[PDB]
Amino acid sequence: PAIVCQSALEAVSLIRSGETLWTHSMGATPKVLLDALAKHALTLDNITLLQLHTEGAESLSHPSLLGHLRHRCFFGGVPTRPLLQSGDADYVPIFLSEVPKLFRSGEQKIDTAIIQVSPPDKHGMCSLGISVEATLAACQVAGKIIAHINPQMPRTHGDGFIHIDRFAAVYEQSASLPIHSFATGDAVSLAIGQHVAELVRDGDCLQMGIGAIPDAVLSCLTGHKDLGVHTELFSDGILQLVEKGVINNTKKRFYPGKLVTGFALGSQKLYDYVDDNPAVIFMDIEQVNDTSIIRKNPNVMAINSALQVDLTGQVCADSIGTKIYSGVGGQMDFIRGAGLSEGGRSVIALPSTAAGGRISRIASVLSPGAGVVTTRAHVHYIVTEYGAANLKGRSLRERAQALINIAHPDFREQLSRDAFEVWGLNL
Amino acid sequence: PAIVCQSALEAVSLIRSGETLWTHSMGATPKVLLDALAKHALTLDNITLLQLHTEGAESLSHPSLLGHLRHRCFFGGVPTRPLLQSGDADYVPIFLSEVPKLFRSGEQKIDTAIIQVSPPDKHGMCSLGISVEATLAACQVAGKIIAHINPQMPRTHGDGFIHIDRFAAVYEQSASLPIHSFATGDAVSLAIGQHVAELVRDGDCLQMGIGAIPDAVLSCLTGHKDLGVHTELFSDGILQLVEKGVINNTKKRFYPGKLVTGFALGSQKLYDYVDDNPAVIFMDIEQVNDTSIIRKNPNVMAINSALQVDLTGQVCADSIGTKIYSGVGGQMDFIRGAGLSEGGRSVIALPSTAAGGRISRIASVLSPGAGVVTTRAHVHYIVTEYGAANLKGRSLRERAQALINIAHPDFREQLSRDAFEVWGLNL
Ligand SMILES: *SCCNC(=O)CCNC(=O)[C@H](O)C(C)(C)COP(=O)(O)OP(=O)(O)OC[C@H]1O[C@@H](n2cnc3c(N)ncnc32)[C@H](O)[C@@H]1OP(=O)(O)O
Ligand SMILES: *SCCNC(=O)CCNC(=O)[C@H](O)C(C)(C)COP(=O)(O)OP(=O)(O)OC[C@H]1O[C@@H](n2cnc3c(N)ncnc32)[C@H](O)[C@@H]1OP(=O)(O)O
Repeated sequence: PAIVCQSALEAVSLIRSGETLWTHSMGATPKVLLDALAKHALTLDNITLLQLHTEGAESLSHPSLLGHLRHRCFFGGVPTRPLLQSGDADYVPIFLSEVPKLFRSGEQKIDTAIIQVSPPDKHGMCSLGISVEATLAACQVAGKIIAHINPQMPRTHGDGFIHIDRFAAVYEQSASLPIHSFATGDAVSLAIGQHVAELVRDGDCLQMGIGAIPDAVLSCLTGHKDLGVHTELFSDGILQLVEKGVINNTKKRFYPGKLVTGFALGSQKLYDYVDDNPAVIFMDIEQVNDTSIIRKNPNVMAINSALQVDLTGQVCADSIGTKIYSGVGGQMDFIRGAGLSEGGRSVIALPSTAAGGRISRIASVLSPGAGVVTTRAHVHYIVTEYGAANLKGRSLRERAQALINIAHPDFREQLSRDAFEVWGLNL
Repeated sequence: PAIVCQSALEAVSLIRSGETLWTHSMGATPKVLLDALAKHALTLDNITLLQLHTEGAESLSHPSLLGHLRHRCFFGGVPTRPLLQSGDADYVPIFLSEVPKLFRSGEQKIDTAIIQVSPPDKHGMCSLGISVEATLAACQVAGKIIAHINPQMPRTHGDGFIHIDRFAAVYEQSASLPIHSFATGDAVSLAIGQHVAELVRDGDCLQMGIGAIPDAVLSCLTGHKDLGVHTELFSDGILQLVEKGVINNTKKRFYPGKLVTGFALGSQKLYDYVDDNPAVIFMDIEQVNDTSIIRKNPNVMAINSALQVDLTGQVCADSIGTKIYSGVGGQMDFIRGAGLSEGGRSVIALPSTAAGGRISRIASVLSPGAGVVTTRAHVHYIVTEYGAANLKGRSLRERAQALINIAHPDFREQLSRDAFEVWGLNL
């Protein structure tokens, strides 16, 4: 009983004022529909849009939407950062795995979910494609669903399936999926990649993010074997190790033989690989990012990044001071699960500096109001282009000492000073 | 094959220089043995003593031990704070549940464990008594064990049992157990107790700490029923609700009908109640403080405290700035498990002020270097003598607004100002 709209605007029309909306996130962001909402919303007001990291939705961040629509972010992105920092949008800190629960528990109502799916099959089944994340949970509690049928959306295996009769409206058109290739090789990335690579043992169950660092790391694993994959997301980097036989998920205990993630992002080759591939399972973040599940696999290797780290090991990765940059996500859950896993190891990899090399990512103390995503007690390894530091079980003076050893040499002196002047530690 | 020493000094004598020692913590701190070590250690050197919160061991913090023994704290206490702040002792941040793993994984070696147990029974079995915590794990990997047999130590049920042949030395004498009655009723405590009490539903599975706040809360639960108990520790407060029938552990799924904790601390009546009591189970912190286990019980109610909270919800509870006050402990694991539990709720209860009322516990931003124990994403409820604030799913401006509403009115104006000047939020 879904209405087959002839235009995106016709589909978005059902949205009424004051409604709380949810949008498919990541590579699945319904750009086609969100652009139509960029106009339709002009006639509405009090529209709240819940979301995670979004791609190609900068049309909804145009000043003309101020007063009609407001973004409510569980994770910031390129089109929302300026709005968050300018106080025009709202940032709600929350573990990614907790998002599905917030919806299902009814704590956060959702009037309508905007999503992008693959065309319905003989059974009328569609797929959430490259992004299952928390949209599946949103579609469960959503008052109504507005779907955009895109023949380009791959039919991913796992929990991304949903029946077309659960849709109030439907608009079909082939559109491009954001390939996202903003990454780029670098001298520092290679260095960090090499260091991390030495911590990776054969049969390890990987978990990583996107970027130069992750890629550099993956490029140094072409010699390992029987590696597994249980991550929040994956890109082309992984695809290459799979075709090399390096990855086979043979040593995992939870869904062995198959790759598991909450979503994917990368080139068309990747989307082609995950498309209707029995070996790739896109699972609901409430599970994939559940420490209780992650710990089930032995030798988990969790590799994440950060924005700022203090001489004590407190990790900040969702913001720079009081200005929100991204979000909590799920690096913490993976870092803990990694510690609970048999022989598991975690690693926080980041460049020793930033802003061109004038700012040290390893500061003596976190900037006033810095959002702590991962705490002292959580941290295991921290790597930089200058080496690795193991803080597990190490005291404050031991941690500070090891950290300043991987910090850029242009800041060693300062860091060492504040080690005693600020923390009162004598190395 | 244990050696029956005739004096505490004779037992401690086996300890040799350069050894890494572990001591029973909390109410089980082997004062009798530790006082003998206060002297014997004078002839040794390079002695490291790993520990948690200790009681009555201030003799080991005497300047005369500097150079011979050094404290390595996983959690600070009264006799160690001055040493930590003065850089004479070491503080190792770590989740309490992770301590057993650090020992078992062999990451942290232990040459000898000093412990206090109940006399051996017909089967030669002794009990770790009121403190199981991580000592059980320490006794597992310890090179040798030096036990103090105390007829006053209650024979607790659970995992505190150990055979006397696992001891290298043994000294027996009846000694007093620290009753710990430092708590004291207050106007603010009562207020906070009342507010928290309203969040507690019947059949809730409680988890709390010691102090005026917890007691005030317990005194307001004399009207509830079918309450359960799965906590890090408990005191006289709980004992009173048990004899009132209010607590019966009938609604728990993990060890129903029985009280569960890692340790106990309170008057002789309490130690008398737990003594050989089938209904009270002292379990290993690796389990009791395991979020994977805590979440198994529905309607978990986790009530903890804090030292400083920022307008965003970041919780600091192990220190004041860069000076370590206590430790990470296990409030985070309980707060998360509480969120994962069906209908579970957590609450961070603390006085709106401190230092006589000149310092606001709710600061616009955490003090430079403040140890974050519980993060933004973790927090659910925060209560003060002025009410409660729900941050779950709330944005930064919503959180700041709610927080300043329970902050002492003498700081509302300042807090509200920095809400825009520091965080750039407009309420
Ligand atoms: S499902 C997976 C989602 N994520 C998680 O679960 C955990 C959260 N992680 C993240 O958001 C990203 O992994 C972080 C920690 C941001 C690292 O990612 P990026 O690699 O994409 O970001 P950059 O390091 O390249 O930084 C972007 C800009 O900000 C500046 N900058 C970095 N660090 C600092 C510090 N400490 N102080 C001031 N500025 C800092 C850089 O200049 C950088 O510049 P651009 O021009 O924007 O590229
Ligand atoms: S196994 C369970 C143990 N705990 C955990 O797992 C979690 C960690 N928490 C704790 O150890 C305690 O719950 C904390 C958070 C310390 C609160 O406990 P206390 O109630 O015992 O401590 P007080 O609140 O009474 O504080 C002690 C002294 O320090 C001053 N003070 C408190 N807060 C501040 C701030 N924000 N700024 C400056 N000073 C502050 C008080 O004046 C207080 O005075 P005393 O005379 O020492 O009592």
